[PDB]
Amino acid sequence: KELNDLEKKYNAHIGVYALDTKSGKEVKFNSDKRFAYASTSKAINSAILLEQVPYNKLNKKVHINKDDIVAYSPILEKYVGKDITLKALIEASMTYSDNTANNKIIKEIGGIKKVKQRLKELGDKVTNPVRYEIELMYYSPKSKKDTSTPAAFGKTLNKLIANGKLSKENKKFLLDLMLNNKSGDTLIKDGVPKDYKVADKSGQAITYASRNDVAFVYPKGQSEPIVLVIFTNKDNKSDKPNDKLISETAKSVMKEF
Repeated sequence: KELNDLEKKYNAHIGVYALDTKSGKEVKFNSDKRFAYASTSKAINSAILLEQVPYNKLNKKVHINKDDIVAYSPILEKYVGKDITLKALIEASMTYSDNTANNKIIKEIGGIKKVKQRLKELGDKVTNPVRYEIELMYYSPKSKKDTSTPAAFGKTLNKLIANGKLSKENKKFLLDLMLNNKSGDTLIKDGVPKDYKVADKSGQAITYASRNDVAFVYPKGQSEPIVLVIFTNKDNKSDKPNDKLISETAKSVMKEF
């Protein structure tokens, strides 16, 4: 299609950044406008932890207590007073979008301060992590808190995971979680050809129909992925998103490759 046309059809704003890591070809559409990234950052936090903990050491346990629990933690809520491995923390965060798992992961890394320091090292001066879950979901068009642009997020995802310092084991581990989560089926996965493998992490903020999906797409025949970042939102605080918007956006963008 045409992205301008899909904005018109859905009455929404679209931010797209796609990079074929094989050729270096990019497709950009509103690639420098800020959007709340929400749960798509669970992918970033998980990758950052994996850079500092070898696969064989993922059995390390951390203690979970009452004070760690935040809203929507379908897995972690059963671990109050118990210990959980770092491996299961990552699985909870990526597969179930568990919010306590994500906050614990951020703490393991050293806090928001440390995540922000790592992004600067990667050269990402845009992604602005400020709050923990679930507060980071309170998006305001007038605040830069917990936002990034499709270009900056996409480049950070590429340098961290696609072309980064993760071991094979860890990289396969994270990518498997993304290939197998059912939460992204109505998104990028719904719009690309069946030929393609989509490893994604979706997100949704509480305000302005902020609905996102980021993924590593594997065309049939290519071993290097196409990093695809789709961020969308609407004009009213209480608007609900239509997942079809991202499905259609993904189909359209995939035509460029």
